[PDB]
Amino acid sequence: PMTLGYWNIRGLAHSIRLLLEYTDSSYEEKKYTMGDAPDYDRSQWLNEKFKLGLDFPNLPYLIDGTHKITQSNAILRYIARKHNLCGESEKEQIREDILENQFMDSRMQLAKLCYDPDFEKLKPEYLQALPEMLKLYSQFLGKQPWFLGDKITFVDFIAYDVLERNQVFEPSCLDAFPNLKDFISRFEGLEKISAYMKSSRFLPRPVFTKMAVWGNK
Amino acid sequence: PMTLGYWNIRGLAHSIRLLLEYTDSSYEEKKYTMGDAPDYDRSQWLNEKFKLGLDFPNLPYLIDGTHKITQSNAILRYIARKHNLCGESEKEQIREDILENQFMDSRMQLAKLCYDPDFEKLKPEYLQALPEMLKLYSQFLGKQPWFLGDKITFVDFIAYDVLERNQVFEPSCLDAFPNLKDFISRFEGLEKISAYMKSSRFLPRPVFTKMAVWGNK
Ligand SMILES: N[C@@H](CCC(=O)N[C@@H](CSSC[C@H](NC(=O)CC[C@H](N)C(=O)O)C(=O)NCC(=O)O)C(=O)NCC(=O)O)C(=O)O
Ligand SMILES: N[C@@H](CCC(=O)N[C@@H](CSSC[C@H](NC(=O)CC[C@H](N)C(=O)O)C(=O)NCC(=O)O)C(=O)NCC(=O)O)C(=O)O
Repeated sequence: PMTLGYWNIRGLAHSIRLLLEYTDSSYEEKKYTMGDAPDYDRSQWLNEKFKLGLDFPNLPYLIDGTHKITQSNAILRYIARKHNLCGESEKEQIREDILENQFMDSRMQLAKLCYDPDFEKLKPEYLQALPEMLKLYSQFLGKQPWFLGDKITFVDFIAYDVLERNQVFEPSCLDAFPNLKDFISRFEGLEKISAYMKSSRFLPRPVFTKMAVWGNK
Repeated sequence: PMTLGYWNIRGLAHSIRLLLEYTDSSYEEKKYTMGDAPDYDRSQWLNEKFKLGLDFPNLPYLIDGTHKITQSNAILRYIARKHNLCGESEKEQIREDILENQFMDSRMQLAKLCYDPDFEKLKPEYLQALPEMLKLYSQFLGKQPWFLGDKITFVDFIAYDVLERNQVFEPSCLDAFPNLKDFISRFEGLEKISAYMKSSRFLPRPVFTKMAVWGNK
């Protein structure tokens, strides 16, 4: 009944699919397929972009009855509130807002690099900064199981996605940060997550679109 | 007592300053000055970036007692919650999330264009896509005085900033969308807003940093 639309890519829908599975949401998925170079045909999307009742037609989108949602973060927040997977105290909401935005910034830095035709020249640059970036997240998590404390929340589904895809970009990057390694194990070990990661539905790759220099397959 | 730190620029702090003034917040500003070309010295910032108690050192930042916050959206949400300027119903929260994100996307599109050395070559396309963007926000707002309905909320502060800077980018852009024009006048006519816009604290220019090809002054 619920419908998640997005490319046949991990990208921005990863955290979402994971949240939908963790919350036991009843949903199905509409996967749009982009053609290959040099056109990268998007007609499969464009042909019904403005025919879905979306206020701001975009990918990913979530259609839950009367609620038609765009913007990944908004889609996550919607499902999160629906299952009380949100920060409660003021301190938890602050950390929740800071993280939601920080991780998106980090997500975009990697995407920017990977889509750039000068990926090879720019990559060293990114690798140099990775330890510093990871360290801030590591310090923030500290001895806590989840980014907001004792309860798992939606930022954890985001945290997971960007931290893990960095692990696949540079496998050794998390070695110096035990807690982030444990975060990833802790998350993948969750009952509903583990089961889903074994199913056919699980789509960890490709990370990006066919337009990427890295992660395109 | 409350401290807002940012560049001596409009940029991301515009909506924040406007929201602090509207809520009658007791605050002072820490303005960092960037040097000019070709090095664009940022030492004024770098010299204390890691000495402020910030978890993820960044600009803008808000220091409110024990609360040290980064990420413009998070600072806005923080102030908004403190004065009940948030969406209440589920429908309003969804619209609030979608807009916060949609406006940020539009904000970055303009920034990307304005900092790119190929500004003149790229401007034309941006101008060609601007009506479509504006139209979506127009339709969404409809006959409502504010973006979420009857009550003014923080996304309106975001909305104002990005729609307005576009008006300064392309004066006639809002002409075909009366409701957006009225929204700007409506917001600028707000008692606390109007008074602040007449004071010395008002900083509508420069839109961007010295590094921009447009709005650098
Ligand atoms: N803010 C929105 C972004 C939505 C968006 O941009 N959607 C794209 C697909 S994301 S797929 C493309 C995206 N690309 C990038 O992040 C790189 C873009 C940069 N500007 C560059 O080209 O260098 C990506 O890979 N993202 C995944 C990730 O980083 O996790 C789309 O096709 N939208 C409908 C339309 O445009 O018609 C959200 O969070 O939902
Ligand atoms: N997501 C963060 C962004 C914070 C940020 O990037 N801050 C900058 C200043 S923004 S000032 C720079 C930003 N530049 C851009 O948006 C253009 C970026 C492009 N990639 C390019 O450089 O060509 C801008 O003008 N933004 C304003 C707007 O669009 O309204 C900084 O100096 N941070 C501390 C540090 O980096 O050490 C937030 O919302 O707070």
